[PDB]
Amino acid sequence: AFVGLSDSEEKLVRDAWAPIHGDLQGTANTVFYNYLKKYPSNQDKFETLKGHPLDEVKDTANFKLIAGRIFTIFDNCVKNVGNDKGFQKVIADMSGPHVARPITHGSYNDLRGVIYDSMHLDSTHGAAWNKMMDNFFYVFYECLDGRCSQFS
Ligand code: HEM
Ligand SMILES: [Cl-]
Ligand SMILES: [Cl-]
Ligand SMILES: [Cl-]
Ligand SMILES: [Cl-]
Ligand SMILES: [Cl-]
Repeated sequence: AFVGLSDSEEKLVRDAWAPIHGDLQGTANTVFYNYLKKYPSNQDKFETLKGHPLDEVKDTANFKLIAGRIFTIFDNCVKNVGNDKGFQKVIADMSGPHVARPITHGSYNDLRGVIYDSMHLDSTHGAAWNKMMDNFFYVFYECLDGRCSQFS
């Protein structure tokens, strides 16, 4: 279920994200690369990347666009962390493009974990971050299951 964050938890999330917020595209490029490398089945899901070596596509425009758009969504979720409707809306809007797609929960969760590992958070900040991401996934998966308009 969706579980709101306190004012203090919101602050924790914003602080946890600040290093990424301040280097958003550069972090996105690295994290997205590490994700595709560690979990090689996922590159094929990206039609613009499909059929080429990872190391061939990593410094291309299409690759950086994809990495950037994932991170832009999380940056906006963080923006909206103190507004559950606003937060849900960011997710609602990005969910439609995924609904029809053959992407497993495993794949999305593997990406969440690459992000987590990259942030090297202490347990206090990690707890708050995971509250947010649990909300993120709750909303996203409700929307993938065709129960998106409950957030409207
Ligand atoms: C969970 C965090 C994710 C976020 C924030 C996110 C965000 C986005 C955004 C903003 C778009 C652009 C809308 C469009 O042009 O279609 C998009 C499209 C898409 N995403 Fe995601 N995404 C996530 C996870 C994933 C994962 C894990 C995969 C594949 C393993 C994936 C595969 C795709 C594909 C195939 C498209 C369609 C456009 C395209 O062909 O690339 N997404 N995503
Ligand atoms: Cl894999
Ligand atoms: Cl490869
Ligand atoms: Cl994506
Ligand atoms: Cl607000
Ligand atoms: Cl920390």
